[PDB]
Order: sequence, then structure tokens, then C-alpha cells
Amino acid sequence: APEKCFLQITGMTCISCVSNIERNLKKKDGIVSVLVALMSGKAEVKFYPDRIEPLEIAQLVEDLGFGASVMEGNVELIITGMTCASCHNIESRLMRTPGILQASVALATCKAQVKFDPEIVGPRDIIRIIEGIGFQASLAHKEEIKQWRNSFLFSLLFGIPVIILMIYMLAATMVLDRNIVPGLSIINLVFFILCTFVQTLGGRYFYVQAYKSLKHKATNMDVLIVLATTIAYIYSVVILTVAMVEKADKSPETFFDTPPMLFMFIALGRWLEHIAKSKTSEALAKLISLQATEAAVVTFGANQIILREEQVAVELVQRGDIVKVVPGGKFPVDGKVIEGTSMADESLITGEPMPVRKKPGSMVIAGSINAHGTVLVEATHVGSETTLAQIVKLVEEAQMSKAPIQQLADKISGYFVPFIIIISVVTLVTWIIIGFVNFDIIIKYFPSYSKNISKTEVIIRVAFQTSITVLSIACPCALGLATPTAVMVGTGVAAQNGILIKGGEPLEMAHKIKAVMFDKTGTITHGVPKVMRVLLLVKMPLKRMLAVVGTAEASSEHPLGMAVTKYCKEELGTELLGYCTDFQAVPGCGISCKVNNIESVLVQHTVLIGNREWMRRNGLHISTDVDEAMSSHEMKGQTAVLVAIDGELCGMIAIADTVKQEAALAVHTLKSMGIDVVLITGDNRKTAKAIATQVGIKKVFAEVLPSHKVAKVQALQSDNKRVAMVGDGVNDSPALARADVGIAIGTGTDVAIEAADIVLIRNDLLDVVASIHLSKRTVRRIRLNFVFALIYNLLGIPIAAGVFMPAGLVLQPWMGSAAMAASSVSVVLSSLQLKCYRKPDSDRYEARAQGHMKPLTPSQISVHIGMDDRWR
Ligand code: ALF
Ligand SMILES: [Mg+2]
Repeated sequence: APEKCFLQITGMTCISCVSNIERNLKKKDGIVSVLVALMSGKAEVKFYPDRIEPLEIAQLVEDLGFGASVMEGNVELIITGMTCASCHNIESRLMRTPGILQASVALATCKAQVKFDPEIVGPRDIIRIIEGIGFQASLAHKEEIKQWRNSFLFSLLFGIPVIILMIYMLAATMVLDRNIVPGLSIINLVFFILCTFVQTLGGRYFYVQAYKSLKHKATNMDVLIVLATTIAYIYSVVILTVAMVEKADKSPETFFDTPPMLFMFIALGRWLEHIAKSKTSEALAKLISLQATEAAVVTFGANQIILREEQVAVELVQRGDIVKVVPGGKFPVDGKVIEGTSMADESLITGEPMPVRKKPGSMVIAGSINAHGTVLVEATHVGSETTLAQIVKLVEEAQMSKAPIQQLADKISGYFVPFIIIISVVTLVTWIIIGFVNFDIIIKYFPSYSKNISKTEVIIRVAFQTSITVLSIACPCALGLATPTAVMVGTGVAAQNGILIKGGEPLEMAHKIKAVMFDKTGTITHGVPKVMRVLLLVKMPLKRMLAVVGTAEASSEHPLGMAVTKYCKEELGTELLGYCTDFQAVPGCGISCKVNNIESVLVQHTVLIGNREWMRRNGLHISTDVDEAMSSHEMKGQTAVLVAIDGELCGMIAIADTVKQEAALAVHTLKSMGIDVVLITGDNRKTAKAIATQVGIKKVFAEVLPSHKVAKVQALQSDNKRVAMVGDGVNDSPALARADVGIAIGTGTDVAIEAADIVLIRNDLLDVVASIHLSKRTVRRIRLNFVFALIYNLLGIPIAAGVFMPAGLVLQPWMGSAAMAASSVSVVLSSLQLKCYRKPDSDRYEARAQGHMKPLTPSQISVHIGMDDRWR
């Protein structure tokens, strides 16, 4: 019992791997018990220290074929009625009981924390003790959109009148120019009030965002707008104040137009950007729902002593408890099957729908679907140690590992901010130099000389005005709309094309994909078995035999049986099945039936269906020719079942999974573009190799656990490659979250759909190629939009700086407004034009692969099993 040792085991890929390890280790003398997990690769061994040593245990595990290395409980409860400090009694009683290390209770919140050894004490014991005492105990982004929307609305409310007044003044006005005081004017006063409101309210979020950006040692669009608007607002106030002091006859021109203009559009762009980025992460909630909510704890044993059956919450269960699973109910916790035989569906881990036989001494997975009978399970892993919980942890880690991507607008603004400052400073110094040296150019191009102020003031004031005009014109207005507008339009195109894209990230990353991994079941081939071929081993028509088999197999519940029946129905008129029929079945051995309704088949004695073992035990042998056919069929990893009548061999039926017709074309198309194709699946190597040969995938991975899939994705990403994961099962969810781009089949599991960032509503593999092409068109359009959001402003900078002054061109007041409309309209029109995109026709893909596509020999395909390639 004492000196329990901890071991780490690698190279295990099956639950049968765990069962063999446990059985062999327990068989050896000295070893008392062993526990181990599949994905965690962690094991605990209890043995007598005086008989065997940890080094021997590691050597024994290594001999089994799995690498072994030697390496080194808290409960929170809420208790009612904790209104008195004396009820100290609870803590003292807990300390008295063995196996409890510490226990404390807080009177302020009635919360209690207990630390103990799980192997000796559990939460149930503490709860029972508390109940006995006399008290009950029980175990314990949109903000950005809202604030951006508020800022945009406030700017629009206090910014629209600013634009309306400007249009009225420019288009047409002497009344508005009337001066209440010599330095100010009614029009100027209105501009100042509205601008102040916009800056105080609309610019509040801009200031903090820029303030936060500065703490990040980086500059982005928010910093650019804040600096530009603040400078323009400050200068306007100063010129107004000096004009009032100097009581000038004519009020100076103010730059109150800019801050309302930039805040409105930038806030709108940021609001649109965050709306597109909005997404849901309900995948974690779906995974939690899979776990069972209750278990049927048993008392004593199951041989000759049984007293009570108690419904206990899964969280309250502890290791070593015995639970009962009814058929159709989920397994509550991982454990060992004792005195129970039934069918278990383990699509959570391996992903296939084929049930796996469970026999006493075997192991089960939490969340697996039980059927065919009742089962008694001895829990071994509970709580977060369950396999399902480990998957949830992997999904959480993958989601948290997705760092944010810097927007192209922010990157452009990073270089823009120094650029505008440099030209603004350069424009200031040169104009000051020009005025000081000559002072004649200023008079010719500026009537300000008529004022009585000194010459130095005129040259300084004009230089400051010219530099600031350059700065205001330089700052773009449609920069924020460049990316979000195209992204939203691109998403609409995807929706019209049967592709659902969650957020704008996938559209900006699919074009970077260089490696794609496809799951086998459901993704590359249909998830339900289908009859592949039928052969004849007196010589009745094949159709009559098929009808006879269908009637006998009508009541069968095996997926193969129903697949055979539907295939027979399709081959026949399937008007109605025969009435008279007797059914008898030996599970895992075969099925026998009595059919005497052959007349019904003719209008439209004994039937035996089974395998090699059934024939051998029934006195029927296997011929050489038929045996060779079975070996060839089995070589392709497909099931085969033989039919006999009245003890005489009749024929054989082969059932195999049919690959999607477009899977081969999609794989070839991806390869033609220089994108690697990888087939990763949890099925046996034989089936994976056959599927890969059919579709032409060079790299095949088989017997892969969910943890292994994440590792493979991480390994591919480590090589600077972008990985696009395609899957439909629960086991694929952690890979989809970890992958750069996640694609979920439309008919797949709910968890897979939520985890994946892209959903194929039309469940056609060609959409993966189409999505990459659609992303390429979007990114190219986004860059063009940025040009439209900068070229108009860039062309205006020389005019503001006065480069074209000698040519007769001057910065007219309406140019600033004109630049906005041209840039905003151009960006919107450019983004909207993406709606004309059309999905490439399947004929084009076929024509492009008329001769390039060619089947691949099975000998050239390399099959790798496991992560370390320990096995062949
Ligand atoms: F269908 Al799979 F891994 F083969 F999810
Ligand atoms: Mg699948």
C-alpha cells in the first residue's frame, strides 16, 4: 500500500492498450494495483516496496512496448445555517476523522474549504458528517461594441450640424458671418460649441484608446486620430483667443471641421470592425453537456450482497465507487467493467460509429453511449481526470492560444503617424524660412499682410496655418472602413455560396494555408457503411437471395445489418418485407432465421448469416477460391459477411465505406496549388491506407487520439506553415480550435461546428478550395480599398503644402470635404463590387485535371501510426 509510485507512459493508442498493461502488471507478483489514463499518459502503481522496485516496474512496462519513465484533494462547499461560530464544532470533527489534512469555514460567506487525501477521504464523507451534525452542505467583448457605438452616435449627433453648416457656407451667408464680438463670429461660435461637445463626448473613447496604446509602446489609428484632432482643436482655440484679444475686423478661419469629421467615420469603422469580429464560443458548453449528470452508485458488491441503489451526482462520485449503467445511458466516469457485457459507442475518442464490445475486465470512457444491456463499472478516474475533461482542457488551451492579429489599418497608421509629423514639421520650418528670407511670397499669396501685426507674426502664423492644413488633409477618413467593409461583404458572398464564416479572421488567413488535414470518416467518406459488392459461392437468382437476406436482417440492429437491408431494398421494389419470419441471434457469432415467405419474393427454408468462425463451428469449411477472395477483400480494410441456406454456402456480401466523389478532385486541386494534404484519422491503418489510395493522399496517419491530432497541428505550425483542419467529430474539435483555420462539415457534430471557424453548409469538400479562392479575392480587394483611403489624401498634401502655388493651384476650403466623399465612396464601391464573385464551376476543376490527375499505387503511400512512430 505505501510507497505508491508515479509513472509516465507513452506510445499507447488504444483503450485495449490500457487493459493489457493493467492486466499484465497486476499479474506479476508484488504489484497490487495499477491505474493509467489514455491521453494524459499518466499512471499510478501501488505495490509492496520490499518485493519490487520502480525501476523494475518501468522495465516491465517498457517490455510491453510502451515507453515508461519514472517521475515524482481540495473541495469547496457551502453550508447552510452557519450563523454561529460555535457550529468550530464542524472543524474539530473534521480534524478528528482520519484522512483530512485541513478544513476551514468562513462565517462571512458560509464557504468552507477542505484539503484531504482522495485515496482515504472524499467529499461524500464530509457531506455526510456535516449532515449528521445538523446542517446541509452542497458543492459550489460586447462592451467594446457598445462603447464604440455610443461614441459614433454622439459624434454623428453633434457632427452632422457641423457638416450641414459647412455645406451651407461653402455652397452659398453674411448673416452667419455677423460678429457678436470683433474677434469671433456667430458661425465660428457655433463651430466651437459643437466641436467641444464632440471632442468631450465623441473623443472620450478615442483618448483612452490612444492612452492605452501609448502604454503598449505602439501607435495605431486611435493615436493618429487623437493627435490630429487635438492639434486642430487646440490651434482653433488659440487663434480665436488671440483674435478676441486683438479684436480683429475679420475672424480667422478655424479647423473645427476636422475633429467631427474624423471621429464620425473612424468610430463607424471601428464599430463595424468589432461587429464583424463578434463570434460565439459555445463549443465548450456543448462538451460539458456530454458528461452525464448522475450515476447509480451501488453498495457492497454484486455477487451475493446488494442493499441500496443511490442516485449520486457525477461531481460527488469518488474513485472506487461502483456504478450501474442502463442501456442507452451515458457512462458517468471511466472505470473497469465488472460482471457486465454490453455494447459501447466510443465516437468521442476514436470517432467511428462502430460499437465496441465490452466484457468484464475491460475499460470504458466517460461519455460513451451504453447499449445492449446493463453494465456495472468500477470507477477509476473521476472529475477532471476523465478523458472527456481532458479534451475540454485541450479545447480551452487551444482557444486561449489564439493570439489576436494586428489590423492592417493599425500597421499602416504606424508608419503614417511619423510620416504626417515629418511633413507637418517640414512644412512649418520651410514656410518660416521662406517668410524670413524673402517675405514677398507671403504677401503675394496671402492677404494677411494687410493686418497691422508685425512681419514676424505674419510669417509665423501663415506657416503654422499651412502646416496644420497639411496635417488635417493628410489624415485619412475612410481608412477605418477599408477592411471591415470588404470583410462583411465577403462574408455575405460566402453565405450565398453555402459557406458560413464566423468572424473576419478566416477570410484573412485561408489564403495563407499551405497544409490541410482531412478526417477520414464523415469528411472524406460517408459516415454510414454501404454495401460494396455481392458474390455467389441450388443456383438461385442473386436478387432472390438478396431479398431473403434483407428479410432475415430486417430486425438486426447492427449498422452493417441495416446497411444490407437498405441496399437490398434499393435493388428490389421494396414494396414490403415478408411477414412470416423467425429470428435468433448469437452476438458476435452470427444470426440465424427461418424464412418460408419465398412466395412474396417471387410475387415481387432456413437462412444463416455469419463469418468464418460460424462456418467452422457449424461443420462448414472454406474453399480455396472463396478464401482467396476474402483475403483480398480484407486487404482493403472492409467488412465481409457470408450467407448460407440450409447449411449450404450460398454467397458473400462485402460492406465498405464509399469515398465522396468530390474528395479525389478536391485533394488533387489542393495539391496542384502547392498545398500539402494529410489524412489523419482514428481508424485502423488498413482502412486509412485504402481510403488514402482511393483519394491519392500521400501522407496517412492512423490510430490517432485527440491529443495526438493537436500535437500534429502544432508540429506543422512549428514549420512556419499555416494549417487548415477539416473534421466533423468531437475528437476533431481540439484540432479545429488549435488549427489556424477550422472547417466543420455541415452534417458533423454540434461541437465540431461550434469549434470550427468555417462551416460547410453544403457539405461539399470543394468548398474548402473555394473558401481559399474567396479569401484571396477579399485580401486583394482590402489592399485596393486602403489605396482609395490614402491616395486621395496623399494627393492633397502637396496642394496643402503649397507645392503647386506658383502654378495657380491653392488648397480651396471645399477640398477637405471632397476628399472624404471620394475616398468613402470609392472604398464602399470597391468593397461592394465583391458581390459579383462567382464560385468556380466543378467542370473547370475537372477540365484542369483532365490528365494531371492519376491514381496512386498503394506501395508509394507511407502509413504512420502514433506520434513517435514507435510501431510500423
Ligand atoms: F472521424 Al475521425 F478522427 F476519424 F473524427
Ligand atoms: Mg469524422
